[PDB]
Formats: sequence, C-alpha cells, structure tokens
Amino acid sequence: KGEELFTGVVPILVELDGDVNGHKFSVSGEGEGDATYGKLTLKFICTTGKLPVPWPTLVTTFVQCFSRYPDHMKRHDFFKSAMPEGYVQERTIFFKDDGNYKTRAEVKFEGDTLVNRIELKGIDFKEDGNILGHKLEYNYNSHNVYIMADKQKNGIKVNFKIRHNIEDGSVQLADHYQQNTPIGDGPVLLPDNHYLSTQSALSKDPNEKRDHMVLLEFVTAAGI
Repeated sequence: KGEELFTGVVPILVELDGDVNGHKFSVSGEGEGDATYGKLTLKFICTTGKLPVPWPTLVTTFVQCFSRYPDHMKRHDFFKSAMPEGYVQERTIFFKDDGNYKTRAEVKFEGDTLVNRIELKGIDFKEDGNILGHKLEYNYNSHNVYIMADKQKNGIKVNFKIRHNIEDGSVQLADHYQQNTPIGDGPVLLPDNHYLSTQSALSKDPNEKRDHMVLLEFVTAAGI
C-alpha cells in the first residue's frame, strides 16, 4: 500500500559514501520523482571534490519505486509495495576485465522525502583502465532490467548488463547482480517476471562549478 505515497511529485535525497581502490569520495543528490510518468530528475554533487571514478558508472547505484507501472501491472510493483518502511538494495557490479563494485543501500521515506543512502566499495580496478583512466563517454544508453521474484528472501532478484560507451567507439560491460529486501516485516508484493524499460540523459549545469552530474530519467514496466 505504498502507491498512495507516489501519487504526486516526491522529493528525493541521495547520499553515497564510497571507496574505490583506496579512493574515498562522497556524493549528495537532490531531486524530484514523479512515478505517474516514471520520471526522475536529480543533480549530483561530489562533495569531497573530484569524482575518482566516472559519472556514468554511478547511475544504476544512484530508486525504482519511481518506475511507472501500467495499470494492468500494479500487482507486480514490489518497490512501491515496501513503501514507507522501505527496502534494502544490494549489488555486485562486475566491470568486464576490470574491477567490480559492491553496494548496499537503504531505500526509504524520511518524513515526506524519499531517501537513498548508499555505501559503496570498489576493488580490483586497473589504474590503466577505462574506469580509473576515465575513458568513458559522458552519456548513457537505454536498457532493460529483468525482474524475477525471490520468494525465499521474501524479495526480488534483478539481473542486467549495462554497456558504457568507450571514447574509441568501443564498449565497457557492466554486469549487475542485485537483491532487494523489505526493511519492514510488513507484506509486500512478489511479482511475476517482467522488466523495466529505462531511458537516461546525463547533462551539465554551466553555472555549476563543482564536480557534478545532472540526470533526467524515465522508467516504465513492461514485458507483461
């Protein structure tokens, strides 16, 4: 019964603390989310200074409860269903032939603000690599996210790959593995497999002098 929660535009707050190959950094993200349209709008700041890794790489990490679930599919909205209480999102993201990322985040409401708090741990990155070497283009493609229920952990398992465009026209693969679990002891909706169609556009704020990333994104469920 989290749907009444996402009836209008909801403020979003994003906080991440990370360490990549001994590279410590932090980001703060503020924005709005309008589930009715599967639309998200945020701005991220690298508070500790210059971001050690590349922006496009943090996107997946930086609130699926803002996805638009068509009417005929609401019974599958696990995300909104964990609402108010929230849920845990954990991930292992393997960058092909490079390091991998480990994440644990908590997705919940604090008052009337939607909060995503994350701790990220990065290891085995090559300094002479795409990531560390900053060789990714500042852009992003559309992707499908497959969702299947994890009846066991009373949650869901998600799989998907992201392709990051390399500056030489090449592509860097990012294999994502993710599990979600409700924070409460309340009931949630366990869905049948389906997927989320995600579009994203990264931009920059001219008048913004700090290290950041502006983000616009739309997400709609389908495959059902």
